[PDB]
Amino acid sequence: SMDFRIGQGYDVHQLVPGRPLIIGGVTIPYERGLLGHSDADVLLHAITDALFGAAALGDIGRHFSDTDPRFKGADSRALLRECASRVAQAGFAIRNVDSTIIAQAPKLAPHIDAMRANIAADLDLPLDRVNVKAKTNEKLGYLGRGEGIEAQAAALVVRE
Amino acid sequence: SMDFRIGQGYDVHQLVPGRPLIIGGVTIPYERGLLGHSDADVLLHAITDALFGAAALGDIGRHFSDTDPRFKGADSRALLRECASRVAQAGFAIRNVDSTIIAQAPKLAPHIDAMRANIAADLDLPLDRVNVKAKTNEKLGYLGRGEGIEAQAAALVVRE
Amino acid sequence: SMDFRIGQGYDVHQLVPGRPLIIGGVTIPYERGLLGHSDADVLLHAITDALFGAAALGDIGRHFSDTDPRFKGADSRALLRECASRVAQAGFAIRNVDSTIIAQAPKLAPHIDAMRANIAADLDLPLDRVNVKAKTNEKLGYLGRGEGIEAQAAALVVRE
Ligand SMILES: CC(C)NC(=O)Nc1nnc(S(N)(=O)=O)s1
Ligand SMILES: CC(C)NC(=O)Nc1nnc(S(N)(=O)=O)s1
Ligand SMILES: CC(C)NC(=O)Nc1nnc(S(N)(=O)=O)s1
Ligand SMILES: [Zn+2]
Ligand SMILES: [Zn+2]
Ligand SMILES: [Zn+2]
Repeated sequence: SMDFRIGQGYDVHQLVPGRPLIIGGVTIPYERGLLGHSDADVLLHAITDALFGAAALGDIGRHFSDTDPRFKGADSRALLRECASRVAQAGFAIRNVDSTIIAQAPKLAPHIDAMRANIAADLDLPLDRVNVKAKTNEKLGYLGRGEGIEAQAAALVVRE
Repeated sequence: SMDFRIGQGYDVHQLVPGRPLIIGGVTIPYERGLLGHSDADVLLHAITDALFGAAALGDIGRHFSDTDPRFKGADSRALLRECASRVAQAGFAIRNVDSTIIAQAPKLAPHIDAMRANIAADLDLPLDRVNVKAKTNEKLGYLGRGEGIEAQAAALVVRE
Repeated sequence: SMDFRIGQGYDVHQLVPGRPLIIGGVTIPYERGLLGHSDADVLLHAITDALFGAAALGDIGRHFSDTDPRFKGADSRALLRECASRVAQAGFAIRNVDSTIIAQAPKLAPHIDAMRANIAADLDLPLDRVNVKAKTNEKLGYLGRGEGIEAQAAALVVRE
């Protein structure tokens, strides 16, 4: 009941024209979107990595081919749910998730609660155990220039 | 007694002429200082965000910046104290904080213990539950060119 | 048995021709290697810092100076083992480590189990409490251009 473990995750994707902008499962109106083989949901990927890492199950690349042509455009919420299923199968219950999105644009405040609800649904958690934070990079670097979006995540689990 | 939660925080600010350099509440001699509407204490901001995240209370931007009369002109220590108040209000106790400052200059080593003492006082924690680390970015990127200073933080809390 | 603490770590080193590439104690064939005073093992440095952080013992630069004769010529595994000894003597047992390497190249997945094996040995941990993840920076910034490699780490300990 006290075999706790922590995990941490990081991800970044380029912002490009002609792609949907999907963050935290939310399709956000914007002239650009994130580039990747999947739907490129940088927030869900970072959380997925934190969960695999807390369970010592490797990482998102190990579990989900980023090159399989059948999976082009994959829904990263389906990947997050399969991650959670494998973490559970390994014997772990999720206690909480925290995360940060770093972007110059668009404004993410109107979308954060929806992201939180998506993640909570996918992890079978109440809202009070999931947190999504959003901020800019204060004009510095490629994030300041709006060339990509970063996400960070932390997860606490317990082996039952 | 076992409802633990983790949070993670990140912040960065530009280094600019004509501002005092204040990190972890410590005024450090230096020809530049951090830019922000606040006093731009990047370390206290990262710790603040980690604490809000561990309590699933959102983030520093949702708590502090509507030109709220109580917080205009507030320094980052007052805001850290208020964050800790709101964490307690939600029924959480803080168990520990860890953090890293990334800066090419100036030398922060002589100031680390004063930062730790300031954070401990603001969070009503013993010293042995607060840690601050500092390193350079090996001359890489905007941190490496001395254009900004980054802070990272992790916090463990428990819902009593 | 319930005095849990969390720590976090970060490191980066430049990647240029002329030095071997050593990560997690593994020598990896590559046309470039990491620059630093010791062996520049960016992954072990980040994990070392997360462990000192969780124990609130400061950081790797305060424990292992480049000037101290005791550690002249010590490689990063020797430093990691001494870190673990100090964490133990401060009264903490390590519960788990998670980490991420960010590099555009080479492919690190073939070397992950070797890194995990080295880390678990140095920390006297079962293999299923040590995790290493690896991903690219999607061609963004100095990491995306192959000009350096970053590592992030998270550690959970408990005071015994
Ligand atoms: C296309 C889907 C099924 N597979 C997928 O998305 N795999 C990934 N592997 N690493 C990633 S990362 N580095 O962007 O978090 S996403
Ligand atoms: C001036 C005070 C009252 N308000 C304030 O400091 N608000 C912030 N919002 N985000 C921040 S961050 N992203 O630089 O940590 S600081
Ligand atoms: C040369 C050995 C004995 N000492 C050593 O390597 N100390 C460090 N201090 N900071 C580091 S960092 N910033 O690259 O993680 S490594
Ligand atoms: Zn991704
Ligand atoms: Zn800030
Ligand atoms: Zn290093």
